[PDB]
Amino acid sequence: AGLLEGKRILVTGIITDSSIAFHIAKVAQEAGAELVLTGFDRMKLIQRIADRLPKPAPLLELDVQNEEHLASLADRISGAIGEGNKLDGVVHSIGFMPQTGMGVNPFFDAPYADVAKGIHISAYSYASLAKATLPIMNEGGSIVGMDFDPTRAMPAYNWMTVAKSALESVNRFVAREAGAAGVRSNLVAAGPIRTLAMSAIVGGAEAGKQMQLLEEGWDQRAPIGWNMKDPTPVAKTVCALLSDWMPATTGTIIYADGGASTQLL
Amino acid sequence: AGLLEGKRILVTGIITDSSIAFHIAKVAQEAGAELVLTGFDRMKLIQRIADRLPKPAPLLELDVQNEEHLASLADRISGAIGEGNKLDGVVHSIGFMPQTGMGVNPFFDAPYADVAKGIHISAYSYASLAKATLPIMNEGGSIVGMDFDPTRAMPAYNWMTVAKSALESVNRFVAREAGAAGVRSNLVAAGPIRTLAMSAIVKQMQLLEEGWDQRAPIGWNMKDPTPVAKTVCALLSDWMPATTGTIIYADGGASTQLL
Amino acid sequence: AGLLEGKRILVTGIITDSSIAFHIAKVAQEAGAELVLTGFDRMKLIQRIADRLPKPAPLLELDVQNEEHLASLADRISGAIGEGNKLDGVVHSIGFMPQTGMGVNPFFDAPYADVAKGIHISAYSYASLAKATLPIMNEGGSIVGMDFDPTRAMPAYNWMTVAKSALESVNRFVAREAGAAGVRSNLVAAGPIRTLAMSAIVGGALGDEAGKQMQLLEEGWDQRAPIGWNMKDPTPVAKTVCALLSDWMPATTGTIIYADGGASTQLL
Amino acid sequence: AGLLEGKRILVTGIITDSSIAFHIAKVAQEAGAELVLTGFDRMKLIQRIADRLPKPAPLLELDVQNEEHLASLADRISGAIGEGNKLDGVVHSIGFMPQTGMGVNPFFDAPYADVAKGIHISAYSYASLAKATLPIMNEGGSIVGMDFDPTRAMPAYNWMTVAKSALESVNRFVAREAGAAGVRSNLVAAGPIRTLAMSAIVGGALGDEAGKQMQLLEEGWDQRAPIGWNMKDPTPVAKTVCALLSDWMPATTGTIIYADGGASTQLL
Ligand SMILES: NC(=O)c1ccc[n+]([C@@H]2O[C@H](COP(=O)([O-])OP(=O)(O)OC[C@H]3O[C@@H](n4cnc5c(N)ncnc54)[C@H](O)[C@@H]3O)[C@@H](O)[C@H]2O)c1
Ligand SMILES: NC(=O)c1ccc[n+]([C@@H]2O[C@H](COP(=O)([O-])OP(=O)(O)OC[C@H]3O[C@@H](n4cnc5c(N)ncnc54)[C@H](O)[C@@H]3O)[C@@H](O)[C@H]2O)c1
Ligand SMILES: NC(=O)c1ccc[n+]([C@@H]2O[C@H](COP(=O)([O-])OP(=O)(O)OC[C@H]3O[C@@H](n4cnc5c(N)ncnc54)[C@H](O)[C@@H]3O)[C@@H](O)[C@H]2O)c1
Ligand SMILES: NC(=O)c1ccc[n+]([C@@H]2O[C@H](COP(=O)([O-])OP(=O)(O)OC[C@H]3O[C@@H](n4cnc5c(N)ncnc54)[C@H](O)[C@@H]3O)[C@@H](O)[C@H]2O)c1
Repeated sequence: AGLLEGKRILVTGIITDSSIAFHIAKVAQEAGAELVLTGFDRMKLIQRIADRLPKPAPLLELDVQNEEHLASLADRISGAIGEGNKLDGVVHSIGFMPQTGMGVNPFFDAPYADVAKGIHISAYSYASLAKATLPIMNEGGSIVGMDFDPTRAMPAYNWMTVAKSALESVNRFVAREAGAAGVRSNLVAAGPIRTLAMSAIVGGAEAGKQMQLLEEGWDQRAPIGWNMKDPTPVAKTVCALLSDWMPATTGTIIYADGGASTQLL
Repeated sequence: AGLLEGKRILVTGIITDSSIAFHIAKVAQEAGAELVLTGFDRMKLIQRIADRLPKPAPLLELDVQNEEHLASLADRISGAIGEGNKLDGVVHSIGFMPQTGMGVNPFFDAPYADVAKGIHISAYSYASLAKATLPIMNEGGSIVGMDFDPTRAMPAYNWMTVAKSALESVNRFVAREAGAAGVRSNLVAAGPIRTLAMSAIVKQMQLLEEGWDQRAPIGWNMKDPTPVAKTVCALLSDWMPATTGTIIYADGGASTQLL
Repeated sequence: AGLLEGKRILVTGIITDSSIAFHIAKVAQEAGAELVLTGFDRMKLIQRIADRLPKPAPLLELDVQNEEHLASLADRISGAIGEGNKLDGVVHSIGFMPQTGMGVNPFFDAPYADVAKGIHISAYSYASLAKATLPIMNEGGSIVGMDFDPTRAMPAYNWMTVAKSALESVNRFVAREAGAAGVRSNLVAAGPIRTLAMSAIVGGALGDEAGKQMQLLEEGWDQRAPIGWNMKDPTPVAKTVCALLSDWMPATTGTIIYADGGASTQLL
Repeated sequence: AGLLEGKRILVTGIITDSSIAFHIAKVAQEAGAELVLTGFDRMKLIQRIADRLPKPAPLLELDVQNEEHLASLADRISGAIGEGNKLDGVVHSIGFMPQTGMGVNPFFDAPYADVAKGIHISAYSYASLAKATLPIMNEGGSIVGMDFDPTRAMPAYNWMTVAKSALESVNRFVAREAGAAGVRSNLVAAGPIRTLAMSAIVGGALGDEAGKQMQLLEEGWDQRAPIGWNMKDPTPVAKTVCALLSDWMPATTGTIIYADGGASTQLL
C-alpha cells in the first residue's frame, strides 16, 4: 500500500544515473507507481540507465521541440498503459540552455537564438507537455515540473535563471488551464544536485572547487543542511505532489532546498 | 501502513468539530498517527468534541499566553506518551484577534493592547510552542502552523493579516532554530474555512467563498477542511524531508490567479 | 532647474501620442532633459508623432530584433549628441506579443515561434538595449524598462505575462552587469493604460465587447487601488520613470517600482 | 525651486547626527522643504542635534507609546505651521527592539513583553502616526516609513526582523486607509547604516568583535549590491525618502522601495 499505489505516471528527463528524473522514477516505483518513461535523442543509452530502475517501464522517445512527437505522445502513452487507462501524474524534468547562456560566458553575449532554444526546452515545453498529456489524464491528476529558485539573479546560472522565471509563470497558466479538468500543476524548486545539466554551470573548467563552494554556501544557509550528492529528498517531494495528499495545491512552487531560500546569512 | 504510521503528533487548536485542528486530528489518526491533543480554557467541552474523533487521545490544557503551561508542556507530553518516547510532529492551529482588530471596526482604531494580544496568540506563540516541544522532538520531526496569505491587504481581516505576516516571519526563524535538531518548520496557508475564528472576522462568507472559488483553478469549498488537513499531514510525513521555512498553499490555487 | 536638467536620455517605444513613451518623453523634456528618440518600422509616422513633443529631438531607427541596428546604435546616438558625450538614462518602452499568444486565443494554442518573437521583443531586448547603450552611458546613469505585474496569472494577457516574468528576471541580471559601470537598472510596473499594445488583449472584439472589457479592467483596477486608477492618464507612470532617471534614487537597482495606484498591494 | 520646495514635512526619529532621520531632514531642507521635527525622551539632546541641521525647525516631543502625545500631535503641529495649514509629508523613522529580542540573545529566549514593546514602537506606531497626522495632511500627501528587508531570516536581527515583517503588512493597510484622503504610504527598505539602532545587533560585543561583525555585514552587503554599499553613507537612503515625498511617484502606494544597492535582488 504505497503512496502512489496503482497510479500511472509519465516521467520525462532521464539521461544518466544522476538525473533527478531517475531518482523520481526510482522512488515512485518503490511507492507503487506504474511508470511510462520518455527520453530525448539517445534512446539506447537511456534504456541502459532505465534498466537499473527497480521495475520495468515502457520508454517512449520525446523531443519537446518536435511537434510530431508531441502530437503522437498521448496515443503512444495509451499504447504503453493499455486502452481505456489514463495517466494520474506527469513529471516534467527537462531543462537545457546553450553554453553561451551560462557559466563564465557574459550575460549580454548570449545570442537570442540560443536563449530561445533554452526557453523552448526549459519553460515553454512545460505548457507543451501539459497540452499533450492532459487529454489522457484522470480527474484529480497531478503535473509536476522541476524549478531552480530564480527570484534573485545568480552568477553562472544567467539565462537559465531567466528561463526558470518564465517557467514559474507558465506553471500558473498551466494550473489555470488544467484546473478545469481537476488536474493540479506545481513546481518543485530543488537545491543544487550534481547532474549533467548542473555540470553545464562549470562549462570548460576548478570545476570541483566551484561545486564545493556552491554546496557549502547552500548547506550553510539551509537550516537542515543540503547534500548536492543526494537527490532523494527532491524525488520524495515530487512524489508528495503526485500523491493525493495535497489535493488543493496548484499553481505553486514547493521548495525542496533545505530551507536555504528562506535565510540570509 | 498509513502515511503517519507510528508517528506521535501533538495537535493544538480543537474547539469545535469545525476546527481545522479537528480535521487535522481526524485525518492524522486515520493515517496511523498517535495523537496528543491540547485545548484552551474549556477543557470539558473540548473533551466532548475530541470524543468524536476516530480514536482516543490524551488531552492536555494549554493557554499559550500562560508561561506555566508552556514550561510544563514537554513534561506533560512525556507523561502522556511515555518517558523515552518523543514527538514526531507538532501542529500549531491557534489564532485569535480581538474584535477591535477585525471586521468593520476601523483599522486605525484598534488599541495596541488588543493587537498585542492577537499577535501573542497568533504569531509569537508559534515560537513559544516550538521552544516548549523541541526538547522532546525526534530528529527529522516536523512543526506545522496554520497561515492565511497576508501578502496583500484585505477587507475585514485587518490586524489578523498583520499577525499572519508576523507569523510567516516567525516561521523562518523557527525553521532556523529547529533545523539544528533536524526538525522542519512550515506553514500551510489555507483558503477560507467555516470555523469560529473565521466567523469572528465577519452571507458575507458566501461572497468570500464565491470569489475564492472563482479564482481557484480547481475550485474552493469553505465547508470542506479535509484538503487542508491532508496537506498538513503531507508536511508531517517523511515525504518532504528537505522542506523548511516555507509556506505551502492549500487554497485551490486562488493566490496564484488575478481575475 | 528641472528634475532632469542637462541629462541626456534615450527614449524608445513611441508609436502614437498614447504611447507610454510619448508621455515619458513629454514629461522628461518638461523636466529639462535632452532626448534622443528611437522608433520601430514606421519612421515617418513616428517622426510626425515626435513633432508633437514640447521640444525637438533626433529620431533614430531601432528594430530590437535587428542585429545591425543594435550594433550601430551607440555610434548613431553619438552622432546625435556629439562624439564623446554620454547618456545619463535609457528608457525601454518596447513590448509585443502576437495575437496567438495574448487575447482570446487559448493559452495552449500559441506556437513557440510566436511566443519566442514576443519574448525577444518584450524581454530579451531589455538586455540587448542595455548592451548596446552601456558603452556610452555615464557612471551613475539609469536604465528603466516598462513592466506589467506578472506575479499572478491573468486572463487574456497569457504569454505576454510570461514574457514580463522573464523581463523581471532579465532586469536583475542587467542590474548586475550595468552595476560594474555604476549604472542602475529598474522596471516600472504600470497599471493598465489605453495604448496600442494594451488593446492587444481585446484583439478581434466586436461591437460593444471591447469597451465593456476595458471598463471592467479599469473598474477592477480602480477598486483595488487605494488612490484609484485612470487608464486614460499615463502621466503618473511617466513621472515615475523620470523619478528613476533622476539622481534621487541612487541606491536602487534590480527592482520593480509599482506605478499602479497600489492595486497590486490589495486583495478585494 | 527644489524637489520639495514649499512642502511641509514632519520628520520623526532624530536622536543623533548619524540617525537616518537626521539625513532625511538635512536633504529635505536642502531640497526646499519646511520641516517639523519630533523627538523621543531626550528632548534637550535632540534639539542640539537639530541645531546642526541646515535650517531652523520646530521640535515637538513624541513618544509613540504615549496616547496623549499622539492625541495632541496634530494640534501641536498646527501650532508650529499655522492653524489651517497642512502637512505634505510624514516620515516615520522610528524603531526599537529590546536586547532580549535582537543581537546575541537566542531567538527563543525573548519574553513577549519585550517583543510586544518592540512591535509597538517599530510596526504598530506606523499606523498610530498615520492616524494622528492624516487629519492635517494635504490631499495627495505622502507617508514614508523605514524598513529593513525581512523576506528572509537573518542572524542577530531576530525579532526586529519579525517586527519589520509586521511593519510591511501595516504599510499595506495604512495605504488603504490613507488612500481615502488621496495620501500615499510607502516604505524605504535601506541597506545597513551605522546608527544607534543598528548597533543593537552587536549589543555586548567586546574587544574587536563589534568591528569584525560590522565589517562582515558591510562586506557581504557590498558584494551582493551591483552598485555597492557603504554603511557610513546614509545620503542615498535620505534621497530616496525625499523621492517618495515628492510629487514624482504619484501612483505608488502600499509598496516597498529598496535603497540597498540592489543587494536584495542578488544571490552570491
Ligand atoms: N541539478 C540541479 O541542480 C537542479 C536544480 C533545480 C532544478 N533542476 C531542474 O531539474 C530538471 C532535470 O535536470 P537534472 O538536474 O536532472 O539534469 P539532466 O541533464 O540529468 O536532465 C535534463 C534532462 O532534460 C532533457 N532534455 C534536454 N533537451 C530535451 C528535449 N529537447 N526534449 C526532451 N528532453 C530534453 C535531457 O535529455 C535530460 O534528460 C531540469 O529542469 C533542471 O533545470 C536541476
Ligand atoms: N478558518 C479559516 O478561514 C482560516 C484560514 C486560514 C488559516 N486559518 C488558521 O487556522 C488556525 C485554526 O483556526 P480555525 O479556523 O480552525 O478556528 P478555530 O476557532 O476552530 O480555532 C482557533 C483555536 O485557537 C485557540 N486559541 C485561542 N486562544 C488560545 C490561547 N490563548 N491558547 C491556546 N489556544 C488558543 C482556540 O481555543 C481554538 O481552538 C488559526 O491559526 C487560523 O487563523 C483559518
Ligand atoms: N499600456 C499598458 O497597459 C501597459 C502596462 C504595463 C506595461 N506596459 C508596457 O509599456 C511598454 C510600452 O507599451 P505601451 O503600452 O506604451 O504601447 P505602444 O503600442 O504605444 O508601445 C509599444 C512599443 O513597442 C514598440 N516595438 C514593437 N516591436 C518593436 C521592435 N521590434 N523594435 C522596437 N520597438 C518595437 C512599438 O513600435 C511601440 O512603439 C511595453 O513594454 C508594454 O508592455 C504597458
Ligand atoms: N540603520 C540601519 O541599518 C537601518 C536599516 C533599515 C531600516 N532602519 C530603520 O530606520 C529607522 C531609524 O533608525 P536609525 O537606523 O536611523 O536609528 P536611530 O537609533 O538613529 O533611530 C531610531 C529612532 O527611533 C526612535 N524611537 C525609539 N523609541 C521611540 C518611541 N517610543 N517613540 C518615538 N521614537 C522612538 C529613537 O528615539 C530614535 O530616534 C528605524 O525604523 C530602523 O529600524 C535602519
